[PDB]
Amino acid sequence: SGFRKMAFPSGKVEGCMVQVTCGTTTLNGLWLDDVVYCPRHVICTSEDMLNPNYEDLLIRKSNHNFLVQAGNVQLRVIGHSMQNCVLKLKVDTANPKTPKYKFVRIQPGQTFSVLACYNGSPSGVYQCAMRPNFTIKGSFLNGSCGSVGFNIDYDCVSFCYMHHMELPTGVHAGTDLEGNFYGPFVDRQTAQAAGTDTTITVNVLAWLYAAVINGDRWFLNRFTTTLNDFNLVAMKYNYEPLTQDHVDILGPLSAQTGIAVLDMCASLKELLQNGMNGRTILGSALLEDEFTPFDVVRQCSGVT
Amino acid sequence: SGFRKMAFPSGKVEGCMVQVTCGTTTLNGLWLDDVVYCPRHVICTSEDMLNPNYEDLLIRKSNHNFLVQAGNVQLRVIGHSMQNCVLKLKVDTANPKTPKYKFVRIQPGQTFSVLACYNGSPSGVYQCAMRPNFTIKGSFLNGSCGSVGFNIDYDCVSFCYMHHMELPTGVHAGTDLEGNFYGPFVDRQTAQAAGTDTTITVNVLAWLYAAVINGDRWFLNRFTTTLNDFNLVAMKYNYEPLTQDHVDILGPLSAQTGIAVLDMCASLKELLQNGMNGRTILGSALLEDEFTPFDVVRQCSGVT
Ligand SMILES: N#Cc1cncc(NC(=O)Cc2cccnc2)c1
Ligand SMILES: N#Cc1cncc(NC(=O)Cc2cccnc2)c1
Repeated sequence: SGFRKMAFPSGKVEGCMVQVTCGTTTLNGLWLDDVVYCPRHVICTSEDMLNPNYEDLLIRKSNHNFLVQAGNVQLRVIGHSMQNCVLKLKVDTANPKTPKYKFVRIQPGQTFSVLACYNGSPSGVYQCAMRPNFTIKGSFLNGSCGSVGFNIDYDCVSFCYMHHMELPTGVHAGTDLEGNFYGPFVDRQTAQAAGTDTTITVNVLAWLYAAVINGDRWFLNRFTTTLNDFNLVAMKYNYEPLTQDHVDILGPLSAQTGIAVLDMCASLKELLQNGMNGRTILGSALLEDEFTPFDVVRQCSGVT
Repeated sequence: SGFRKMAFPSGKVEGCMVQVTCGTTTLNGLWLDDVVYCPRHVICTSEDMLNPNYEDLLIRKSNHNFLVQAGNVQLRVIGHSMQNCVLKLKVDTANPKTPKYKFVRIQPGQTFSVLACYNGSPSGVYQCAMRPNFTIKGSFLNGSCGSVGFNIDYDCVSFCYMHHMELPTGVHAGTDLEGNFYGPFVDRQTAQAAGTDTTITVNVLAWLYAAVINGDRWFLNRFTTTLNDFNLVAMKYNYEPLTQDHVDILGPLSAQTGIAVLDMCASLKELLQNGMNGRTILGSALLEDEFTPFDVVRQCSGVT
């Protein structure tokens, strides 16, 4: 028992972290096979970041201008290319610690672990979620760019995020491993505001099921509701609308606890209308939306 | 910016995890050099756990009865001994992935990362704290015993916890790497109640400084207090008494923000007396006590 914001073991990702330097700019890179992936703004000076033309900036760069260090040793760069907002630096050595991996573009509401890195070295690991406004609420300082977000299925690492920037609001924006930004963000030092941060409803419901499994049952009520009635409440509280797909994915949690999804929705509805009244659920005084139904099942069953 | 419950990168610890089987009981072990450390209740059957005599139970066990598997390969056990509540299984091969390590017994209030494991395989990593009642609020299921808690200084892993049990209250109890339990717990299937769970005051104060650094300043007030006045409030709210040692360790955070420690104590006092009034601090609706002053500085400066 007990429920924690748990990250995947980071070992397979630590073995992929390198340092990329271009001129006076140093950030993190991800070395998989003979390719090093990093944000393209590594070629920029703070003056360039105001309005950068990456195609023109890259013309003045050769393979020898990209310095890639893996731990203590230097990698030889034999190729360089730009794919959307990431640079792919072909090196002459395959990473001997390359795990089985995939590049996946996640949907908003999905969760992932972040391995925060500085100068190619890992500093920490934490669990995150791609928000419905396509930002992440991470913990990154200057130098953390190139840090990656990922998921793990037994021995396969699915890379889903690469950190590029921090918005003036303290929230973070980044790309998938093909260099496409999540959301409308551009890799430019220009004011970019994030849209409405809505609550991931299916994840809060998954977390209420995790609380029921762990003994926290005070919020269970004698009521039920419908998808349309629940969504009227969800809209009012800036919650994501619940669909039959969401109900379907909550099926195993509903089966394990014997609490129908629409019944759990009615508990959530009352919690939204009345608040927690000074109580806590899984040691939290607010409704947690950064655990997917998959995360709850995984943690509650011990998937390694 | 951003502040997260961040765990240390787990790679160095993943390379130490093995599976230990004795009879029909399987739990986790920690392989460092030529020694495998695991909870001694691995020699018990569920019948034995009611009232076990480990010295008598160990008499019926030989080196060949302890099965140690590292990944997919079997380790040869050439020695076995009991040190307090852990078994040390001498194996014929030194772990080639043994990092620089220490065994440290932590004080209550101190934090550590846990690598939850099942059948010698890591499932997840999370940040934890040794509570003042010597329990941890972890996330462990049956099979997680032998999972370890640790801290990391550059390349050195300080092992501080080994998980042994879950109390009927859903909180966890365990030992240091010399087999001594934290708190008064015994490795027996007998009802053991934890004492009062008090709040780690110096850690809440460290977290208020992290919130000030990250932009959350609403709780800052026009007041100050004294150590004796603050502690009258702290006692009333089951908070740990604050000492000059605590004030001393908050010195770098006080210097960085320019907010005197006693001033931050007065903000904490008002937060305790008035509550958050529906507001949040670092995305939390309660006062977080599982970040030490060291954790705040580390995360806010990017120590790798
Ligand atoms: N793409 C892009 C891009 C555009 N403008 C500025 C930057 N730089 C940062 O945001 C650095 C930073 C600072 C704190 C946390 N995470 C990152 C990058
Ligand atoms: N020492 C000891 C000891 C005494 N009595 C019972 C056990 N077993 C467990 O608590 C197994 C377990 C279950 C869930 C989470 N963590 C562990 C061990």
